[PDB]
Amino acid sequence: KLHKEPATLIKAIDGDTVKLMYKGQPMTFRLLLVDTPETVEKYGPEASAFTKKMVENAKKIEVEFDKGQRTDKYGRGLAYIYADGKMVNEALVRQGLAKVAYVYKGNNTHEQLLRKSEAQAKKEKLNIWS
Repeated sequence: KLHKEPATLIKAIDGDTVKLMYKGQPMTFRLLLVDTPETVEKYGPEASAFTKKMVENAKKIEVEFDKGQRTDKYGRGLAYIYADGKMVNEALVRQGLAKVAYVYKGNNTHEQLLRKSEAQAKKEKLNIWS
């Protein structure tokens, strides 16, 4: 089973990338299973503002690595980020500011949860889906 770990926000980079102090070392995390528009694509600065706002306002940030590979080729940590118990990954998708990404190297624990949310956002024609 997965487990959450504390992290401290250092700097939010964009819709799907955040910089945190993980285990005393600063590190960039790439949010698992989400594809936000590049900051400029339509809805890119909105997804960035959202991610940024969600993490800067949180009293507690926690990271959760999946069962697959924990870093990508650029050295970015691959995880689910929690801001005061709320998973940022899911929050983005539910708000229609991100598409569910293809599973990477066995990291699929929350793909169903995210798929559901995305369906709902499509249904409500939210942002990316309007």
